[PDB]
Amino acid sequence: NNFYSVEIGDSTFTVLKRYQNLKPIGSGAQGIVCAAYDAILERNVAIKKLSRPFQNQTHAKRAYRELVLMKCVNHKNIIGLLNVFTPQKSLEEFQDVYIVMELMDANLCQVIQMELDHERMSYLLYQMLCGIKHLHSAGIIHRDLKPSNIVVKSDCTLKILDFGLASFMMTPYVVTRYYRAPEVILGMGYKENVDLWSVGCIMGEMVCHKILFPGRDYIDQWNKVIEQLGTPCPEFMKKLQPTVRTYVENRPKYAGYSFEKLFPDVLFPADSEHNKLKASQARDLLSKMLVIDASKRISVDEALQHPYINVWYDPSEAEAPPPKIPDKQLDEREHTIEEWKELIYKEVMDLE
Ligand SMILES: CC(C)c1cc2c(-c3ccc(S(=O)(=O)NC4CCS(=O)(=O)CC4)cc3)ccnc2[nH]1
Repeated sequence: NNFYSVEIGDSTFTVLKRYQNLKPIGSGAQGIVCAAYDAILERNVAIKKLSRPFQNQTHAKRAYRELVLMKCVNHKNIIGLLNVFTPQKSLEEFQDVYIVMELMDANLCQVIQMELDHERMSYLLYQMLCGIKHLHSAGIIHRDLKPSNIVVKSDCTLKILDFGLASFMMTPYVVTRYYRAPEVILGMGYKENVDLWSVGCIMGEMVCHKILFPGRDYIDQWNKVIEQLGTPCPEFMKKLQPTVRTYVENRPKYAGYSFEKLFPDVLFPADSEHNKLKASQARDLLSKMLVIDASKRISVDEALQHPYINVWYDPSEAEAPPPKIPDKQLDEREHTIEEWKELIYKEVMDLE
């Protein structure tokens, strides 16, 4: 037989014999991930087990979307597919999906605990911006970027792990909402620069080493935002639904703090003239990302062209050919369990 089984915690991993020495590196509501050695490729890989992905609509849609996008996206700043398999030998018996991926060294939560020089900080931000733009070019807006779903290597290279939001679910896993934009928090429309809000929260956290807006729920989340940045102007208020508008206008009013006070020189390398100029430019970029009103917030391309970032600019990275997404209905599906099962199985086996 071409497979063997190993127990990983309370889970059983049944994998191809080419993959050896499995070790757990991560977990989530969607599945469980092990590092492993690929004896054929002669390199380390990551293996994600998806257990019965067709069990409900939220898991099924996410799994199907993940499979399709990994098969059609190929960019250095998005985690790359190496293999997919199932150990079950028929549609009738089909249960689990295994996705094999590039293995990276660490997540951004680990990097946030470190003091970063301007070269490394700006290069990480550049790469995030290239990954995001590439997704936007294919009509994919992430909306859920956070430190835990961004990974790095010791050479400062960076990859985004996931493709973002689509959703009730029975799960012990708690949802992190600290990086979500005001327009997502308040149920407004959104465009591409929704993702720039999240990059600003991440950047701010890299500088300060603390979560900017650590809200317990969406109501607390909003409070934390206005405390730091100030109550938005009347022009923004007028874009909200009446029921939301009454709520937002009724909160206590806050003046907010200047970006000089939010992010002072002591948080940046600021010894040499070189570092002093860079600190000033870093603060300017923050001031253009952490903007409540999306109509006044910076675009992804404006961010790529910013003085802090543009030293890295390369069109083969920042202007790559868009992904060819085959499924025109990739974000608007409703199916039965047996239908999702067959759709996913066909994708894993590569059938139509
Ligand atoms: C942490 C670091 C060592 C690392 C994680 C990782 C993954 C990885 C990919 C997906 C998952 S997951 O399917 O469990 N998704 C999680 C990510 C963390 S989260 O808080 O966003 C919940 C979903 C876990 C690890 C893939 C490749 N290299 C890696 N290096």
